[PDB]
Amino acid sequence: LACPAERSGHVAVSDGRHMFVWGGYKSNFYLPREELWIYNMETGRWKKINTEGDVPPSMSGSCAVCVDRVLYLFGGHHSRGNTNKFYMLDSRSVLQWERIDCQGIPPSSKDKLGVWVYKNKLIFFGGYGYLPEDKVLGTFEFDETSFWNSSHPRGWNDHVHILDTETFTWSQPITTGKAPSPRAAHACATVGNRGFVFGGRYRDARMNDLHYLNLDTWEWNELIPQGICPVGRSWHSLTPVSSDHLFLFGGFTTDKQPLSDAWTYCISKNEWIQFNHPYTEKPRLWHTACASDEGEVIVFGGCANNLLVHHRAAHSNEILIFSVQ
Ligand SMILES: COCCOc1cccc2ccc(-c3nc(CC(=O)NCC(=O)O)cs3)cc12
Repeated sequence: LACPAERSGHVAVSDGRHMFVWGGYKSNFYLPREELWIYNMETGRWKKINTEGDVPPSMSGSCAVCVDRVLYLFGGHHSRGNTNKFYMLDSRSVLQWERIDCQGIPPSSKDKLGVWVYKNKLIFFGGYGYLPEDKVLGTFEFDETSFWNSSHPRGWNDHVHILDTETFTWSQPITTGKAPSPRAAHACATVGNRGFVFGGRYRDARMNDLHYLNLDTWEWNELIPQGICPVGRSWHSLTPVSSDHLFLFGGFTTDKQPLSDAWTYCISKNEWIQFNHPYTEKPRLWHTACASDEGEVIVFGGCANNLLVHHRAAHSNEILIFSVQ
């Protein structure tokens, strides 16, 4: 019974039955780049396989999706900085990574972003990284804390970029409405043609605002739920669990509190409902969450305390199972 090492900042994507886990870092360096960990949501068993081909660099903060058991990976932070390279791994059939020579203007090199999937489009939003190579659609805001501790300052963007998998070509939609502020470590979830985004870090706040981009018309909408809302946070997970509900777990507050609360957002009612679960002593940030075909949300990895104090950080290899349906 092999078991993967603890990590935060990894990626995890799922087909509803199997959950693929790649990358991340820990304390006590990056997790090995060639490994792909497969967790069976039914048997609860892990399996490690080695990948070949254009293996991506070891990274934290990468953004990944699974569409029809093809894995796509964008962005991240490796030993020499952020990237905007795009990879594909076909898991349908030893697995081979392919780095894609994309057409069009790619996003700026960045990590800690999110993605929506809608038909042939991968739609990426926000994140943290270098100044863009062009005045492209959207805004970018420097993080002044990066001016004095590195050789290349970095900041937050509110960019929306489309990767069209019919041609592997980058574009940007002309949107209407008020886009969210630039941010990183937000969480994105897709239901129907609505690409939701909750929270994230921007300047001196970790936020609790909720927006959605209509992925057909490209109109931004801010959602203002009535009643109690979850505390503002970054590094939380947000997962669709039905055509009407999003599941929220964990994260990190403005004043640096690890979180163990869970909520469901009822889309039809525009209302948050706090979710009762047995992991109140297991806060997690920079974990991943994947929904199963069996009505559960599978959380893996992440950190139980303030990961910014790297020498004390408590990175986890635990699986937390939330029974949402
Ligand atoms: C040496 O520095 C102190 C130790 O830093 C660190 C140690 C270990 C892991 C780290 C991961 C990320 C970051 C940073 N991310 C940002 C941009 C952002 O939006 N983050 C989300 C948020 O802040 O909620 C600015 S720094 C720092 C880390």
